Amino acid sequence: DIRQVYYRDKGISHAKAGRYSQAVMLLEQVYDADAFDVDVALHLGIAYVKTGAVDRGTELLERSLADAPDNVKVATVLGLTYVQVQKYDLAVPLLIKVAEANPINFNVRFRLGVALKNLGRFDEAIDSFKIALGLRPNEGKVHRAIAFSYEQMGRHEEALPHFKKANELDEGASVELALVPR
Repeated sequence: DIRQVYYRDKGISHAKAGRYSQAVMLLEQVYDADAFDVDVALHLGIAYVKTGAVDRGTELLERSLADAPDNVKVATVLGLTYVQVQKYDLAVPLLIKVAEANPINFNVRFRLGVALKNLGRFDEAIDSFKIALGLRPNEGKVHRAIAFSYEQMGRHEEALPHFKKANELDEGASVELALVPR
């Protein structure tokens, strides 16, 4: 058992550090679809995704979510991976739940917004981006993405201040802060 237990621990340790090739090498040796180990599948799944074995990765992740429906971390990376591969309709349901479940995860909220915007759900997108900007008011990329969503609905007045903020955030440092106490 001991060489197998070493490989599990070392493989997980590798997945956690970004040593994905090695994480695959070790954890393939110990993975078993027949007797589920959710730690092994999550980390091997991530590892497969990051080495370009995306279909095999997502499979492990889908199987892991099915088996532990409550695992926020599995849901998260599955959701985000589908956004990455432009499977937006799959991402959206996953990310909707994660965001409600982890309401300070800004990245999730932003990506949800991006997926919703790609699908042309301009209104829902705008809703998610506002929550996002409540979390991080000075993220230029949300201001830009929400301005584009508004613009597509013809809501130009609403877009404009966001277009301007995004541009000013690019240039850097906002001059008016010079007169705002901390």
